[PDB]
Amino acid sequence: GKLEAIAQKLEAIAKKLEAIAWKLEAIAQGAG
Amino acid sequence: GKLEAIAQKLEAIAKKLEAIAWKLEAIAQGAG
Amino acid sequence: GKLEAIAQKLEAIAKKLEAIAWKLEAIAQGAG
Amino acid sequence: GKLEAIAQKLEAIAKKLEAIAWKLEAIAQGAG
Repeated sequence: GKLEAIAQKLEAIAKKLEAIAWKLEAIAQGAG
Repeated sequence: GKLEAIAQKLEAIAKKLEAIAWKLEAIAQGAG
Repeated sequence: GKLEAIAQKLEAIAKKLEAIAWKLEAIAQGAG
Repeated sequence: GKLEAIAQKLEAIAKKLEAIAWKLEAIAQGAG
């Protein structure tokens, strides 16, 4: 049924979290 | 400060979500 | 800077995960 | 089967994200 569709939404959310992680690391690292 | 540490926790959470996604796909796919 | 904005995106993601949790529970519970 | 258990793990993850959101807001707000 919907389980595979739900899984793909979770993967998309995981990618958003990774992007936010990298955003935070960049805020920490500044101009270097 | 703590931003890089927070980022790593978010990456760990992202990996948990990916694992759950694959778990759900496996429930859907059964014995094949 | 952007930290409060990032926080609100994380809260929005948390709400998406809660919605998915309830969706999965509903798939499990069927017509009752 | 496992769907309700998976849902509870997703809810726990959502709560971790909310905690991180509030942590980031606190970093932004400082001593006030």
